[PDB]
Amino acid sequence: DWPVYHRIDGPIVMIGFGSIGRGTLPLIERHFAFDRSKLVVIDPSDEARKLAEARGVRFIQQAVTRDNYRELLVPLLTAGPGQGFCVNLSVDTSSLDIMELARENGALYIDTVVEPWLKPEARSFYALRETVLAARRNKPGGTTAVSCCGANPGMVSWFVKQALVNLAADLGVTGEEPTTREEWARLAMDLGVKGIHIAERDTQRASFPKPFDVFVNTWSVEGFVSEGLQPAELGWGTFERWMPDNARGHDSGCGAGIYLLQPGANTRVRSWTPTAMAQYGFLVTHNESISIADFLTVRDAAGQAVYRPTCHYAYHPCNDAVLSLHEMFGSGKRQSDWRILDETEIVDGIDELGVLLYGHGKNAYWYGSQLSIEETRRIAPDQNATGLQVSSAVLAGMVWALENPNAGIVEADDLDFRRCLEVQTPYLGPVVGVYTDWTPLAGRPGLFPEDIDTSDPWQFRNVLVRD
Amino acid sequence: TDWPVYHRIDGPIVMIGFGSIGRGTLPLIERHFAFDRSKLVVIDPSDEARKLAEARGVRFIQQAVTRDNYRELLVPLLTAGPGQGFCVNLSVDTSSLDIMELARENGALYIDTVVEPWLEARSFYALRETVLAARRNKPGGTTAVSCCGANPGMVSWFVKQALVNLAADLGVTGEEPTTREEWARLAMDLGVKGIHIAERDTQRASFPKPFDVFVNTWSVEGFVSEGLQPAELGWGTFERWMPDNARGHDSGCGAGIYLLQPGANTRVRSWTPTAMAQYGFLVTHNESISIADFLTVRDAAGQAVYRPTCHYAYHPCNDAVLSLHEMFGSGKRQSDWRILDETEIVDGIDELGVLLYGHGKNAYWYGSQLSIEETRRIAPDQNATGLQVSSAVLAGMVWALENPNAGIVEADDLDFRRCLEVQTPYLGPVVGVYTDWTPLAGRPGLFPEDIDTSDPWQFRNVLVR
Ligand SMILES: NC(=O)c1ccc[n+]([C@@H]2O[C@H](COP(=O)([O-])OP(=O)(O)OC[C@H]3O[C@@H](n4cnc5c(N)ncnc54)[C@H](O)[C@@H]3O)[C@@H](O)[C@H]2O)c1
Ligand SMILES: NC(=O)c1ccc[n+]([C@@H]2O[C@H](COP(=O)([O-])OP(=O)(O)OC[C@H]3O[C@@H](n4cnc5c(N)ncnc54)[C@H](O)[C@@H]3O)[C@@H](O)[C@H]2O)c1
Repeated sequence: DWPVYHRIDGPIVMIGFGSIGRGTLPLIERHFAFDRSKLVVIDPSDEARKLAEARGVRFIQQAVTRDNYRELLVPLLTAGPGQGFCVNLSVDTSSLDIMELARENGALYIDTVVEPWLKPEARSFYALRETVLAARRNKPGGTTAVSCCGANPGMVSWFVKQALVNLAADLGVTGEEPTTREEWARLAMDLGVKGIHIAERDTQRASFPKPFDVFVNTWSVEGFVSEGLQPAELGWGTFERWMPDNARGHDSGCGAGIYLLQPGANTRVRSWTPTAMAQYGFLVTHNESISIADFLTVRDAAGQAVYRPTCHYAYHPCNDAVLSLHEMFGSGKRQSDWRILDETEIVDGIDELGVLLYGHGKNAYWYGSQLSIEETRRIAPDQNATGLQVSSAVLAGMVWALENPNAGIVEADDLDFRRCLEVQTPYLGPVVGVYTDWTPLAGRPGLFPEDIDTSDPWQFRNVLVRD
Repeated sequence: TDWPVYHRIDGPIVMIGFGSIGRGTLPLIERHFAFDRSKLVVIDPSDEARKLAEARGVRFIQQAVTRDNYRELLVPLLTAGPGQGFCVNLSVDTSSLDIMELARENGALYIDTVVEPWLEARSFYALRETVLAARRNKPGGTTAVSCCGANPGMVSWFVKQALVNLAADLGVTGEEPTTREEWARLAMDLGVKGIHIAERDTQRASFPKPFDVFVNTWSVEGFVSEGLQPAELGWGTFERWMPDNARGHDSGCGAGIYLLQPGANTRVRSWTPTAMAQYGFLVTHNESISIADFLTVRDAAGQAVYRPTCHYAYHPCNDAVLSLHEMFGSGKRQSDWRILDETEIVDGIDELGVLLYGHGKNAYWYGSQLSIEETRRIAPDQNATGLQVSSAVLAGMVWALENPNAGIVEADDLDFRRCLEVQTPYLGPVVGVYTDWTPLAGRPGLFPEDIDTSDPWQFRNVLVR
């Protein structure tokens, strides 16, 4: 008795049918009523074609490009009878161009990342996010288009809101539950949240040993590698007193971010999750690092920022992905082959994904999901635990967009977090909040001299591994 | 067609330590030397070791050798007679130097695979200097072989064989050095700027990596101990840059520096034939100093005018790479550890060789590609890592029996051709391979880097920063 939330009265166009598309389609078929013959999947690959053929859904085997996207998508988006829904789960395509095409033709839109069509300041996820904010300022309101609504970016934005609420109660901080951005930002400031890690540990383990010269991951290899080779990026908090010599800022935009002139997936930070305890994460650039820091910014009269939390990814991927990164960076080039772990090839593990709020009176608080592969297989087909946290987030954003179809261009930080979590929670396994006394200065200084800041344990000076 | 018996041992054989290396060495000692079986006795404090020794039918004393008991224990055991005994030290937590000097005082031959203290001045440079000082204070005497495992040990022989091969491959004939100075000049004359001990262990386990367990193919305690020490290397005369946290030594042979950071968290760019380009870890090792020292050329005023860089570039097995990521990421040793047994290894090799670079053919790798499959067919109770070590101990023991009045010697002092003659049946494919790879391959990339394009093998380019 799965809930059928709404009818979709027009076409459903899924761009891309990889690990996430394969996990999202069965949720779309499960939770929405629609004209089955109006669903169409667009993907250039033959692996995708035969999978889509098995489910008997329309398949167009093409790569969407700058040259063909208009003539290819417009007739599909406007086929009626009612409002269609564009579900973009691809690599190598312009999120912004397809988003704007969907809007000007009255189709709803959702994606999980801002990327361009197939100089570090440009190409950064900060600049790409800025193109979306600019589009929203150019065409306020209108048809809803949800930008970056997967597990992270996406779900973690809702975890941050629930975490702040939990910290307010546990810290005896009194007041209404915020309902505006300005009020959320001030609540973060009042609780004394210096920064936030997106703190993730994937423990899914494969049934086969790691093959030589093969990159292995639990989701897009092409996407992860592309993101990991880009400069490390973070939302930059007002409490930070030090940045590295190779750090750089942005001349325009919301002003919430810096980047480092080194690749994110070869940049380690000291972080913590409940199952891993103290661990290394990689500082891989991500939309929510900027969007969450921007969302929680408090400005004064003259528009200057007086409070902003640090925010960045601290990603420990699966063991095979750690080995794949060691191999790739040590060889100096991409492996000649890659594979994504299928649920049939995973013997055990979880995708532990949450937000670690630190700097407040209880030191540090981690809130998020501990979804296991065994739980995943029980409640959803064709995906591993990583995929289901992403695919269920897309499902939640689609429900929200159907109930709020004229909200304009919106980020995950703009959605009603309680409604989105109500949709997603049946697919998240244990969702828990845990306090810890761990700090980045645990056990330090040790035998060797280090350039640490002992006045404040959570300074980025102390978090960043400086090899 | 049967195994060669190289020598009779006419006195007690005392094996100190029965971990992964001792377990692999005991069957080779039994196989290749003649002696009354009751002359051999193993000393180790571990219950696990005791049960295995019982199953192999050897005498076993369950005791830790310490500063307080080693004289009471080892002197009676090593002098039981009727002739000269052999102390085979394959332990952790014991003083190599103190046991070595005790064996020599009592006329027993000695061999070990590392210089360790009893459970600047704790560096492998300084530990090596105490052995050199012992040799100066007592020249001659009964042979004691220091640091004769796979690395340090065998790799010193590979360096010699590689220098001769480089000369031959250039058309230089009649190049057979006999003295230390002649070996150093050969390296200088061929233009060898440096040497990596370049290793890639591809042995894979039949079980996934357990959380909060350190996994390795040889000593976990020994590997973590070394890996947490400052990175150390022999420092070449061609080097024009060193990190800000590098430090030298006020005394000793002068061949070394160290970095104020743990070696097992220090990455260097390197290369092996099976790995191609890879990261290695710059773990401190005796041979990094001893080989650079051995190959040093001095002017009349006694200052070094030529010396090669030399250091470890170790890519351990996949589970050990994960184990180091976990250990350094948590800031503490895992609650448990295990060494992979040959029955737990599904496939792989231990590719261990020397990478000589800077000469006219850019880079030359020489060494062993021993597989776990071959290991099982030719020697019991060990994986491929263990067999490279145990067979090197075998070779050093043969040399010591054949040269019993040579005093304290390093692997660099032994007859390398004789030692490789004994060891090679256990090394699988032993190959030399040239490559055009350099540390500047593919660089600069997208990001600014402080590199030296005039000299791609500078440590400035090798060290990952
Ligand atoms: N926000 C999050 O939490 C999150 C999580 C995982 C993935 N993602 C993103 O979602 C996307 C999908 O990831 P995945 O694991 O499914 O990747 P994947 O590599 O498994 O699949 C990508 C698919 O896109 C297809 N494709 C390539 N070029 C195309 C084009 N020009 N037009 C249409 N399709 C094309 C490929 O054939 C492939 O089937 C990626 O962009 C990734 O960055 C976001
Ligand atoms: N040169 C090389 O190539 C090379 C290679 C591998 C190992 N090693 C060295 O060889 C030694 C043994 O390696 P391993 O893999 O067998 O290690 P291991 O950790 O498997 O075994 C060490 C053994 O020493 C025993 N021991 C501990 N304290 C003792 C004491 N006080 N007296 C006697 N025995 C004691 C332990 O019970 C254990 O059985 C280490 O010192 C290691 O660094 C050298």
